[PDB]
Amino acid sequence: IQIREYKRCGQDEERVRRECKERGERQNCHYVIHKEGNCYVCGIICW
Ligand SMILES: [Zn+2]
Ligand SMILES: [Zn+2]
Repeated sequence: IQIREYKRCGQDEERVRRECKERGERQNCHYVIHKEGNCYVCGIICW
């Protein structure tokens, strides 16, 4: 099992969330989005 994190700050929430979902989809893995204020961590989990 693997997890990679990608952080983005200063960007629009909907667009950052969409980037993450599509990242997970392209990789055929799973995503989560963890929000702290204006910063977002995209976690991509692959088995
Ligand atoms: Zn899976
Ligand atoms: Zn969270």
